Amino acid sequence: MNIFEMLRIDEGLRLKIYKDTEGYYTIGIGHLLTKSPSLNAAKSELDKAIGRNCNGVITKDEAEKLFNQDVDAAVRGILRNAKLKPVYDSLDAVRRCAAINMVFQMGETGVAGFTNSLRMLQQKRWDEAAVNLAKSRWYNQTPNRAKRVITTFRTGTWDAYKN
Ligand SMILES: CCCCc1cccs1
Repeated sequence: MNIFEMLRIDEGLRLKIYKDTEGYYTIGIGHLLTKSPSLNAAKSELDKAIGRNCNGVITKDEAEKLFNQDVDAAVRGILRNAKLKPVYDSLDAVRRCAAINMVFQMGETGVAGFTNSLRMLQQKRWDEAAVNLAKSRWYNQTPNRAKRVITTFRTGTWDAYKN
């Protein structure tokens, strides 16, 4: 397992515009298009992202390329962030995947309230971090996915994804 396989499991693959768990237009492997309620706005974002007139539909190759760009953007966002980078660099490779997963799902802004969780992770207080991570809108709104990510932080194994 690696970050691509992990997020492919968590996000699925859909080749036509769909709505994410928050109701926002999305495509591919969890690629957010827009928070606007306008499907036309989402279609414009899609065409800009792919470089052709897509009519709301992409190929698997295009979905996988967007996904690679999105994973890389999450990593670079962590590495450019003075609060996230030191914690990320303190983690082992499996837990770094859990970190990328959260930033992919919520962005840097969405993880801003996780200050106490970040401290517990940097301190390697895994059980305490797991308890703290679950006290979140994130966990309450997407509990099965959050449980998998939290188990990855708690154990440093892929057990939640193999199971
Ligand atoms: C709990 C904060 C979101 C995930 C992480 C980013 C960097 C280290 S952990």
